[PDB]
Amino acid sequence: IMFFEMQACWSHSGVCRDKSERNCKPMAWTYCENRNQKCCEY
Repeated sequence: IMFFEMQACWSHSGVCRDKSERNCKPMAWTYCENRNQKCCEY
């Protein structure tokens, strides 16, 4: 079941929007480098 660290938002080719981004499409299976940024579609 892994331990965490989804998948580098890049590994799948996505984007990182402010955690409080009112316009961020949750992109499962993937994480970011910024503990404050989110990994969304684009």
